[PDB]
Amino acid sequence: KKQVTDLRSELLDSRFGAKSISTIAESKRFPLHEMRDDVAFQIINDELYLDGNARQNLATFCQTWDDENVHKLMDLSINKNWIDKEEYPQSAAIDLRCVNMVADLWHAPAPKNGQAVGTNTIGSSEACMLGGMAMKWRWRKRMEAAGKPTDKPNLVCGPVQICWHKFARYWDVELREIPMRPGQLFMDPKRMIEACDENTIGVVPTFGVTYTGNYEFPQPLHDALDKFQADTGIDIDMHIDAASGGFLAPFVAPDIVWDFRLPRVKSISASGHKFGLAPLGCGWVIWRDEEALPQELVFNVDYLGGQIGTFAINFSRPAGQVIAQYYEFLRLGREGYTKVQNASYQVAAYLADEIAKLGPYEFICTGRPDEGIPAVCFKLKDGEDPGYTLYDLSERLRLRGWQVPAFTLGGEATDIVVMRIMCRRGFEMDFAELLLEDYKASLKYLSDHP
Amino acid sequence: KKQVTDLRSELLDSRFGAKSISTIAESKRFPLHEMRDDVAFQIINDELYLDGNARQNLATFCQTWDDENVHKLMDLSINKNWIDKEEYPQSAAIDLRCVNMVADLWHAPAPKNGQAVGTNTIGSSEACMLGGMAMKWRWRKRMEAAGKPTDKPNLVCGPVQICWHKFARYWDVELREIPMRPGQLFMDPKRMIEACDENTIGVVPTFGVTYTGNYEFPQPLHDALDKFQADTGIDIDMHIDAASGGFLAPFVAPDIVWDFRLPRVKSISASGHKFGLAPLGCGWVIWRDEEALPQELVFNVDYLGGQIGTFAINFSRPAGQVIAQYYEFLRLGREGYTKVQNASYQVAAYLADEIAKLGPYEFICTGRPDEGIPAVCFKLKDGEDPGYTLYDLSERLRLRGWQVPAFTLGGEATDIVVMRIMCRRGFEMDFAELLLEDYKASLKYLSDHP
Amino acid sequence: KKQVTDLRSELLDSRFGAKSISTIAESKRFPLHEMRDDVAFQIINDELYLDGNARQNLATFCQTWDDENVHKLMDLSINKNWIDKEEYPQSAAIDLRCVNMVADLWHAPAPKNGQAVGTNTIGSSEACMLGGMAMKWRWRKRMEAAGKPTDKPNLVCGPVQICWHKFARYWDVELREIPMRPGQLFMDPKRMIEACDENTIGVVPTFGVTYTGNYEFPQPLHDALDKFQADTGIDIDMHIDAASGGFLAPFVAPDIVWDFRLPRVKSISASGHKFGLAPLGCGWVIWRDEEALPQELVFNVDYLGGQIGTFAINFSRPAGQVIAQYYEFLRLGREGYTKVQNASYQVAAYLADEIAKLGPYEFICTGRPDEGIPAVCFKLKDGEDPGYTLYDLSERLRLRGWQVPAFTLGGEATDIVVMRIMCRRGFEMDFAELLLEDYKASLKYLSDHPK
Amino acid sequence: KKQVTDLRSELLDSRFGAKSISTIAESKRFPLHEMRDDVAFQIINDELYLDGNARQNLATFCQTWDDENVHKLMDLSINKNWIDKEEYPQSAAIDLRCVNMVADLWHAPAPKNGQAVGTNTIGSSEACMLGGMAMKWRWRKRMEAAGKPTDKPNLVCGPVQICWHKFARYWDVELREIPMRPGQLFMDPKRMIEACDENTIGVVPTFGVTYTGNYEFPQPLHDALDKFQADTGIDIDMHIDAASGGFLAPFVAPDIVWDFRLPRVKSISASGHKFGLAPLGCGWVIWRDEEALPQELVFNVDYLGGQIGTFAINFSRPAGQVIAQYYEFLRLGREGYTKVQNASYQVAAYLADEIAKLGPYEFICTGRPDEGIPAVCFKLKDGEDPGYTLYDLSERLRLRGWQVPAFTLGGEATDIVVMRIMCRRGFEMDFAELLLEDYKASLKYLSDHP
Ligand SMILES: *Cc1c(COP(=O)(O)O)cnc(C)c1O
Ligand SMILES: *Cc1c(COP(=O)(O)O)cnc(C)c1O
Ligand SMILES: *Cc1c(COP(=O)(O)O)cnc(C)c1O
Ligand SMILES: *Cc1c(COP(=O)(O)O)cnc(C)c1O
Ligand SMILES: [Br-]
Ligand SMILES: [Br-]
Ligand SMILES: [Br-]
Ligand SMILES: [Br-]
Ligand SMILES: [Br-]
Ligand SMILES: [Br-]
Ligand SMILES: [Br-]
Ligand SMILES: [Br-]
Ligand SMILES: [Br-]
Ligand SMILES: [Br-]
Ligand SMILES: [Br-]
Ligand SMILES: [Br-]
Ligand SMILES: [Br-]
Ligand SMILES: [Br-]
Ligand SMILES: [Br-]
Ligand SMILES: [Br-]
Repeated sequence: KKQVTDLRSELLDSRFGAKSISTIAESKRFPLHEMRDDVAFQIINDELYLDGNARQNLATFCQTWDDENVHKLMDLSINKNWIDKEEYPQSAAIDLRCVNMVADLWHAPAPKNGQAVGTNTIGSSEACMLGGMAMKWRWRKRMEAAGKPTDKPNLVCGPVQICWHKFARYWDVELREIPMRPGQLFMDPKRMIEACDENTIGVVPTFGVTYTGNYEFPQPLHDALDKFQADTGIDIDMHIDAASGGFLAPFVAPDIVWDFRLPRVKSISASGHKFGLAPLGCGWVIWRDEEALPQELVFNVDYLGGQIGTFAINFSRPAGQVIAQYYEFLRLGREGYTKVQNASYQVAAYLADEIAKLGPYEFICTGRPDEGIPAVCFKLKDGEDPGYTLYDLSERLRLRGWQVPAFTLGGEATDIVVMRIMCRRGFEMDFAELLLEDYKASLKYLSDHP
Repeated sequence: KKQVTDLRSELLDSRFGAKSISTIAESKRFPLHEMRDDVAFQIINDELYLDGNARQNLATFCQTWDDENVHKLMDLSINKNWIDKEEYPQSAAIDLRCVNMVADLWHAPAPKNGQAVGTNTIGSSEACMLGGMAMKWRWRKRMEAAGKPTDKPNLVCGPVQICWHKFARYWDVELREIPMRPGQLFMDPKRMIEACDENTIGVVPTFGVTYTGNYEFPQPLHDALDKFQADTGIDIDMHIDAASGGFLAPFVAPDIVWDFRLPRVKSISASGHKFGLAPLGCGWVIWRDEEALPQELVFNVDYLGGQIGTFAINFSRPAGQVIAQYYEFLRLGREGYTKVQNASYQVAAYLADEIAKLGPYEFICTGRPDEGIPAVCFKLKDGEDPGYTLYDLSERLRLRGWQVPAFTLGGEATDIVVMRIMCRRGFEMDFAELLLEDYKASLKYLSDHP
Repeated sequence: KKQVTDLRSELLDSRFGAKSISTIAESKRFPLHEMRDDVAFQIINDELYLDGNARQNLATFCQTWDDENVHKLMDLSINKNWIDKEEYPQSAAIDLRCVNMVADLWHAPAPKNGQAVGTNTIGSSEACMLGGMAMKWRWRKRMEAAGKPTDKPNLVCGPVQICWHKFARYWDVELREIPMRPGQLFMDPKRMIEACDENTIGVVPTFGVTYTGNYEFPQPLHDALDKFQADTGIDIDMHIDAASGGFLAPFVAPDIVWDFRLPRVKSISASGHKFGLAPLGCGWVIWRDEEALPQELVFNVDYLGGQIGTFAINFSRPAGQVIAQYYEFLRLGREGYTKVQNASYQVAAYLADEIAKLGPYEFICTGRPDEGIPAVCFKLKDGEDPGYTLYDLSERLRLRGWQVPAFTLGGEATDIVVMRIMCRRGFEMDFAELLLEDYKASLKYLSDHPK
Repeated sequence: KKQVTDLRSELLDSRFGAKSISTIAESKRFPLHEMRDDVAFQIINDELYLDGNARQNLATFCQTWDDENVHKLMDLSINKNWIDKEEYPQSAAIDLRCVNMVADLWHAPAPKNGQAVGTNTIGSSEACMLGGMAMKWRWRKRMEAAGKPTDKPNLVCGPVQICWHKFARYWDVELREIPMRPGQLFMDPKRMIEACDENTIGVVPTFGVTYTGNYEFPQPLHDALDKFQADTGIDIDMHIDAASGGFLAPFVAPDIVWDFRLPRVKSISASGHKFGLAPLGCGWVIWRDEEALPQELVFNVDYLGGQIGTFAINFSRPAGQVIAQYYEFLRLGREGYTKVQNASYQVAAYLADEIAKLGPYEFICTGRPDEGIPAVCFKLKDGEDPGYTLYDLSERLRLRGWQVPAFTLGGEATDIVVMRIMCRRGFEMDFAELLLEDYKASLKYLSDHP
């Protein structure tokens, strides 16, 4: 009989009075029975509060805010499968438009074909691996032609992001990473060349180093490679990892030569969901021409009576991000992006200037558009001790919900501890002022409590 | 004067009356100026109508519908980055619960420290490549131990999905694919063994073949491999590609032994956004134990005063799907999933029965839960000419917005043309009846027009 | 133990997991029990996907898009009964303001009572029948005065829309329809006169012919009728069927004299839900003065102390459309409408120009504001053969969701097959370009597959 | 120089601080310029408040409330054109399902080919005119056959609704309306017959008289017509005007024989937007068989290879209501409707009982389901005077927003003043109690102020 009583409650009982919400959520085995949808939702929604406030997350590089239209486009495309080119043809079409534009944006040679050579991706990581395989294949072919061994390929680069380490491991490539050293936290021409040989599949400059936020200018490295060929006959290509810079420089530092204007640059990759203003789940990779992308890596698909080529490690995935990306392009344009990016740099500059007045800080990065991304990276002046450590400050800030990372650099600077503040879209001046206030407040506390 | 008149219009002009919407959308170069967001949105929204109705797309296997709560959870997590374990800790937590849960659904051995060994992925593709590298590495190690060459690895499998071909290409592995042949459109024990040798990294059965919708039972293949070892001493492992079956059999055919109940199965993968009921952008891969996943492939990350391992090709990406998947698990449970899956099978069976009464057909798949996924896959009886070809029929149906594919099988059955109807969640009986009606209607037309 | 088991499911089951959605929808008898509202809704919502995409329906003349405000106004007025003038007084009031504004747009003589004479309708059809009865009654009275028989009334017109045929049938009037003939797909002065007599209740020019999209200019027909009276003493009135043109010309071709500027025009009708930008369910009909509308057809109703006359076939009905129409008027005004209408003509012109370069077509309408509505109408150049009929092409386009009709004209042109593309609000340039693309694509396929 | 200001203002000004809202709305000529959409909306929205509260409108018979789903279905179908059968096929399909269902509800002979004869309409009015022409045509044909004059047709009826008067006028038919008289406010058998002749096209009983809310039982009238034919050989048909009753009796008084169970009833009409629970803009008319509907009144249109007849005065119009009506049918069914209608009757009965205790009243309708619609209709007992008139009361109640009509009956009862309260869906008991309270309060005031 109670089954009826209990059943009436499953019905009328409120949400927090419901019996279904009186136990802890399952975490070990697949649940047995179904439950009130509202309770299940409520439970998960509430658990998520423990993630903290994304808008206050100053560690991430990825977008933490989206405009109303992107939200709608995403919900509208929650089921559009980016991979089924023939089934969702217009989405496929839009994707191609974006490839042209990004390629265009990066000064790629006008596609005489009428359609730039590139592809969308879940993020820069996939993009990089695509670019990676591209290089390994191009290299492999070249060596086989000159009848040389192709079993000891290596990749030369500076302080790259973890995904390159992953590439090297998964595709068995020796990663020759020029280490960071006091005074030079990046790959310089000299040390680069000293690492190149006939087995080098390419060099990967990082146009926007994660750890520091500074650009790794390709120009000088490009020259060095030109000379290197003149001296050894070894022709080395470049792949720019512009996850960050890719959607920054083009708008606020158009004179920095880092893209396809450089001959050795055969491919560029960037994260659309970082400064590209697209929602998480979007990356881009562009090749300078059909000759830069080995046909053996491309798998053709049926697209509108013809055949379009694909090259992606993933398969089925939402098309929402690409659609949104295209939206931001049409809605903002160069003008728009510039204004938005400036806003970020403006804030980064401000914080850098202000924070400098509150302690013995040596700034590694101060949001100068001609030097890198809208970031503020710094460490304690060597030797000097203010009473705290950057780790300490960080913690204090976390008490107000802020996530401002404090970490050690790598290579030959493992004893240098820096703090890095990222100024993404949606971290307006007024909001950043609050950060500053809590920063001053934190110092005061650390002072009164040695 | 003019600029002000123009501007006042840019301000009061209605959406369609405005000047910004009087030109074709940009598709070749990055836009120069910003424009009214409502126009930009409208343009894109409308272009998307050319994608067709996803609910009527009977070709895809991925979810084309999501409940109200998933929509909310997705919008709420539009900016949660699944990769930043330390920054969005609870999302990370929830993900782990999921793995546990999936591993449980597949009989994985009682996990160690309360946490099964697995990872979430963008889709089955990434999952499979993860499982792939796992095998190659396990094999490589083994061979090096016995001091044998590891430069000629091959993978044995039946009619796999394109991602495996991609795996083989990207990771340089010989793909030995047992071809489909009339009467046997899958990998049989005999032909499998004839393809295995000491260089075989593993066998990949496809628990839910795409082309036909039928299961490729691992049991028989497993026995064959047991014997094979007894005769050659060669121990071969399996990796089940359960993109489809993975979230079907467990609920409607629990007695089919295909998972971890089989000793040789070291890893299983499945598409969460297919029959897992998760929105696009979610896949799963589980390993039998810590010994099946080579530590060299794992990159530890900081997480809750300790180190957690991560294995993925991607990096930054939305955590929405994993959060949603967890939701569907708690809200539905075995009971729920069963009910939902049954609904699908019920429809597939209905269509298969009805369609049979309208033409000279030989069914390859008829929505039998004990044979495979909820799909209807048939062909014209060898030697019959009803007046039309399945291609013709597909096109007549598209006239009503339906997408019912007609294609040729591969291997030794390249001259066999089949039609395949997928019955996903959200293709209820009443809705399928309408397909049937249009089906009958199409036949009538094709009849009246020889 | 089973009813509770099954009940708990009714409660907890998923939408599609639910048992209620495991059967086909009822279609023969009134359902017996109630069911989960969400399921019932889901079922219907999904069936509707089979209607196709309205935005891609290039056959219809009626609005296929509405702004956010109209949507709200409609939702807000889902229960306001347009007929209960005394119960929903302000709606009634707003309605009247519209009649005044339409009458003003059409130059109707300025009313001295302050309120023009006209009424709102569900659509042009009802409007036309109201205008029809008006004429029959005016005629009937006139004849009875001159002591003549009133049992053989006829109506003269060109290629009218089906509703007129319906009028003729329902109200027993002989319909003398001047047939379309190659080179002249409309009613010309000469053939018109040859059909008029003392039994003719009136002539109905169609200011925006459906089949071709061209205007049927009243000016010349008006003159002809003036002469006709001078020679026979027979005074014939006109009723313009401006379902389309009514809300087009006034903004993009103000010089075309077709409205009340013409003396014989006693009444005009137009579809508000067509180019009037109102949501489906709105039409208008205006009379030039209180003398053009026979009081015997009017039913006065109590309205705020005084009296107000009601002339309409339908009784109860949504006031939403009227309210929305008024909104569009205030929000857009002449300026607004003009910009919107231009956008349409602009697209129609573009398509017409581009499609012409793809084959041996002879155009019947190129979207010129001075000739007709925003539409592109055409046929295959007489005696030509590119390897396909316009019907085939139509089909090829349906495969992309487009609905572009291909049909045969009537009268003496029954062997001429045309295709007609309608460019309504919400068929922006970028969107139309996609149509063009698919059009080129269709031709290519038809080419590679002669069979 | 001032313009640029007016513009900047028209851009930032709030809705009410804007200049566009400082003038009275245009009401004489078509506006010249466009204006801020928000202002235009606001203006109209606010004017509409002067309409009063529809939920409190107890004079109307039409729905004044709709469930959330109907609202969505209506918004979803704001652009579906009910007339374009070929262009919006499924809506057309749904429509037909309703026709069968209503026919089934009224006991029409089970259709011959799975489809009953009838059509949807904007409201009962159009439905009645369709039924009217039907009769005139049937009659006309009959007479022509027997070679008799067809220029003096008349229609016999009781206290019909205004639309019939309109029918008579527009289609030139003599309306013989048996007048209401004290003690008999409806058409009785005897006076009906005394009005019938060979020129009578039919008799129209009103199954739910507006003025009083009581049913006009067809049974007795039907018998009288049977006899009439036996004595004169004149066969007269009936057309029931069940605008109200049509969707009431079937559920709460199934034993009242008034529909197609009666042989002479060749057509029935009813307002779906009244007690059919459909939103305004929906009516129905059903014919007993293909022989009752003159093919000359039908016009055919191409629909799915075939064709279907369309009898309808209107043309283009929304399909939302029909779609909603179908929804209410499936969601409620007999069970549902019965529960909803009972709720209304229950309220009507309650008010009738309570109001009777407040003054010297004589009731004409007390919400009995076996006598008529859920309404309360009373007058002051003859020659009795409480100190007011039903007009005063009506007015006093209006002061609280209530619209409770007080009017005089017609015919030979023009000196009888009645008050009529309509109890539609959405006038629940608790709500009605408030009316009662204000009713008592009104009486008290009228008492203290002679
Ligand atoms: C952030 C970043 C990546 C990773 O890109 P995702 O979008 O996370 O896939 C790779 N390289 C660099 C230099 C980065 O900053
Ligand atoms: C659909 C499918 C895949 C690809 O799944 P994704 O989610 O797109 O990665 C892989 N394998 C099989 C057997 C499949 O059916
Ligand atoms: C569309 C049209 C009609 C029909 O009027 P509705 O508003 O659709 O009821 C009548 N006449 C003409 C000339 C039309 O174009
Ligand atoms: C309300 C009513 C009508 C009017 O029909 P509408 O649905 O209002 O168009 C006609 N007859 C009767 C008996 C009515 O009650
Ligand atoms: Br609560
Ligand atoms: Br609650
Ligand atoms: Br956001
Ligand atoms: Br340093
Ligand atoms: Br507009
Ligand atoms: Br707008
Ligand atoms: Br959805
Ligand atoms: Br076969
Ligand atoms: Br579900
Ligand atoms: Br649900
Ligand atoms: Br819309
Ligand atoms: Br012609
Ligand atoms: Br304000
Ligand atoms: Br405001
Ligand atoms: Br409501
Ligand atoms: Br009485």
